[PDB]
Amino acid sequence: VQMRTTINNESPLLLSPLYGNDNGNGLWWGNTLKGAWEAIPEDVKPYAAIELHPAKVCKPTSCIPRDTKELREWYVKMLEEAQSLNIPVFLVIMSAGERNTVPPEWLDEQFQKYSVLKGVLNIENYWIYNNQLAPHSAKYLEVCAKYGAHFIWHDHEKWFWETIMNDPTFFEASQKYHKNLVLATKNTPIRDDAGTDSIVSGFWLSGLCDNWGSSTDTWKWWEKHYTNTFETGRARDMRSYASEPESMIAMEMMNVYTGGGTVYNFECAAYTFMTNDVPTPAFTKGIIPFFRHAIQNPAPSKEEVVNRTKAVFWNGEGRISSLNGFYQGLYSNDETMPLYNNGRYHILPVIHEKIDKEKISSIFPNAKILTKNSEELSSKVNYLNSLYPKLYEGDGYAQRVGNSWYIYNSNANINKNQQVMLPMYTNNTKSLSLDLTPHTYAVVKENPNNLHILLNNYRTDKTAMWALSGNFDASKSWKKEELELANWISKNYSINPVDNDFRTTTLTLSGHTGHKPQINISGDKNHYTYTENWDENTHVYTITVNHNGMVEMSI
Repeated sequence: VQMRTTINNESPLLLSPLYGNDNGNGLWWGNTLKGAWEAIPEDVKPYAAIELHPAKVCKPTSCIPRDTKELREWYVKMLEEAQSLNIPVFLVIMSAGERNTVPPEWLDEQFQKYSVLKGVLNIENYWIYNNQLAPHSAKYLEVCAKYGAHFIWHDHEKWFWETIMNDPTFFEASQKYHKNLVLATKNTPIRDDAGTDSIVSGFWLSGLCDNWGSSTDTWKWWEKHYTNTFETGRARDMRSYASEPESMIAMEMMNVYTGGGTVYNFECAAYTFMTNDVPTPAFTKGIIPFFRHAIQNPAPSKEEVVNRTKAVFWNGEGRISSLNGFYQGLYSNDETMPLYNNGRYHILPVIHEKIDKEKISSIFPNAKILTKNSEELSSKVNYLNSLYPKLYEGDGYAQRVGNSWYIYNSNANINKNQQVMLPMYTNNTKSLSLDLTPHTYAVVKENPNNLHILLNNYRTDKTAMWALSGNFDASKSWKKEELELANWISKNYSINPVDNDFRTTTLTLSGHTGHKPQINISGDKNHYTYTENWDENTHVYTITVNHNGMVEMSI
């Protein structure tokens, strides 16, 4: 059977979600299916699909998809509309512990009837686990495999993922139907961010799913009690989910991309996608630019990830869920939030206990296998440092990925700059330094005879939204107050974004071989300025870029 969607490093997948209303045209946030697909740029469409979440159609609880006549009617309504418009869709059929979801036979019928039906999603169970979720998922995965479709499971936490893959039914189904399975993170619950990346990407490296990825959830900002950027002492509300910096959404995608991930999903869609069929700046200037990067520059392949791996942690003699400082001193000081401090070790794979040690040796013949009982963990950092050399200086995040550096400022909600000094691997220049304000990322690619540099620091000022009068408490999710916020977004944030405050990224090329570089530079229109400086004696070129948005250069 031919796959309904081609998903791999050369063909990643962007999911954009719509939500059922038990009223009106059947969709929340003023959106339509036609408008959702209109929002997807033409170059992105071959690598995109629309997620259909029944949301308020579900009864008794919004978003919990208990099988009902109204649920099936809604799925069919949306399938009919998508088929008429040739829009690729995935249905959310499992969430939040629901045991009585649509029958596999019903899903089988829908695959037969609708060529636009590309697969299904199970989303969010870490707070409401039960022993039916893994077996039910296994049965739906089998149906997916019959039709060349994908089963996409978004979930989180070390103990949780350990538990799922210990299920004999799901472990067996994963081994058979890995082609049709995508396992993915969902960092809403502000715990275990580093461990979850390690385990989920570890499943992919272990051959249990052919793709992994993420649901990048701006509700984390609300969970943290954060408000306007850098602000303390204000009560959280729904405006918090519209307050994670736009470029920081892209930095979360970078963690997935550089780890070999290939599937990207997002919440909360009022901020991250569209309201009233008007796409948001977080979508157009945050998610889309990074996803375009991922289309144009394939992520590391499985074999590239295997070959750069110097050590793995195997859960076979005690599990990573029982080592709650593991990532301290290595690359995450704070597993409640997604940003990494250090790129030196990449994402360190965690291999599940159900994979035999002999199999690990087979997959990673050159890697050290660490376990909880490894003597070396008595000096964990020194030992891993003996395997992964130090590649740069400074306090920013930098990761070497083939012939590129992937870089960001790792401060989520503290207004402090970071610097990196990056040795270079070609004689285009000897070293490259960056001074980066918060919510700035960079990618530097070394071609044989030029450097290509991407900068992006896009962050709108959220002050206006936070200044509004009204009740926007999260208790009004799925109610009129939430729609008021969505309406305001469509007329303020999305059409007059407050994005004219520029911040400075300073790029210094030391030992740039020839004479004054002649730069080729472009960027978001009206959103950058720059000054150049060349020292002919020291062969140092400096470009000072003042920007709020994307800037690209070839040197």
